[PDB]
Amino acid sequence: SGAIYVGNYRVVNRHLATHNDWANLVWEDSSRDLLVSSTTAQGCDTIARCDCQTGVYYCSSRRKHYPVSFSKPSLIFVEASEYYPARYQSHLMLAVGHSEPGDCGGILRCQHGVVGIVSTGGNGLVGFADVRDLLWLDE
Ligand SMILES: COc1ccc(Cl)cc1NS(=O)(=O)N1CCC[C@H](C(N)=O)C1
Ligand SMILES: [Zn+2]
Repeated sequence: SGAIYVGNYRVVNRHLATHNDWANLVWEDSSRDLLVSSTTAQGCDTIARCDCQTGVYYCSSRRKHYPVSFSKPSLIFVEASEYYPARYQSHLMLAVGHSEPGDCGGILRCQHGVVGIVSTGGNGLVGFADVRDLLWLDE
């Protein structure tokens, strides 16, 4: 579990979004596994605007932060699950590192700010849903 709070926005994994998230929907994209809902309180997370390929992510299944090298956002095949059928998930970045399903929502950060959130994993890999292209999160 986990979310990004920027301005009057809450960014979460679409497969973990609550009734309140859907009742205050701003934008959602199942191909990216992202959902953005509105908030009453102001958010103070800074979103990165860069093409960094190194950063640090939080892994709740180990209560640790890990440094990683990750690929640029791209279309990656993701096997069928209880939330989605087998499909290509877009804007997804992969790294070699530990992850378990409950790790989804953990933030990936570079020196410029928040890059994305954990969205996939398995077989010694971890996938992150990129958020750097969503320029409207700032305005
Ligand atoms: C051992 O499997 C995991 C390990 C770590 C992690 Cl973050 C996840 C899994 N399962 S998973 O199949 O990647 N995952 C399940 C939840 C929805 C994801 C999606 N974005 O379509 C896909
Ligand atoms: Zn950066």
